[PDB]
Amino acid sequence: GAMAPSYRVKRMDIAKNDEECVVNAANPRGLPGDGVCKAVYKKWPESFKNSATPVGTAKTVMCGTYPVIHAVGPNFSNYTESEGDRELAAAYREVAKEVTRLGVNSVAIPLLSTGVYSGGKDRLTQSLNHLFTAMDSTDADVVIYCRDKEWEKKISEAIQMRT
Ligand SMILES: [Cl-]
Ligand SMILES: [Cl-]
Ligand SMILES: [Cl-]
Repeated sequence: GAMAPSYRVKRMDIAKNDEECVVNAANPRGLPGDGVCKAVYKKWPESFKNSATPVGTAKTVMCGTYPVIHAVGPNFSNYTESEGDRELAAAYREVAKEVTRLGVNSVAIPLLSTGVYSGGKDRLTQSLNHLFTAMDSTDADVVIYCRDKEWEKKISEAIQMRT
């Protein structure tokens, strides 16, 4: 575990993370995809061998010894708000299990279902609160990666508000 487990947020490409493993905002079919998923495919393409996994689940594949945790959030274009909310919470619970199993001291994580899978809605708070629900009982240092300047400020505020 980390000596004083923390949450942090950085505004940069999660492919450049400084953590012991990465969570991919994966599609169910293990395809290169778009956004975070394409950056992850360019950086760790070896991790997409047999990475396909259903919605609401996480599947880890090693790139050398570097673990890539493929977490499949729901696409809110296809799911009802209710069912999508349940699957988005479940994906993060499976990320917490994998992070624990791997014995890492740190993890780089994007906000699942907030980009192309958002169904055109702002899901920062929804996705971040499910991240916290899952990760709060883990002792890894969590570093959240985002690309938007206003999202960085809002994520930072939410982290600092609970300290
Ligand atoms: Cl960058
Ligand atoms: Cl997304
Ligand atoms: Cl963002």
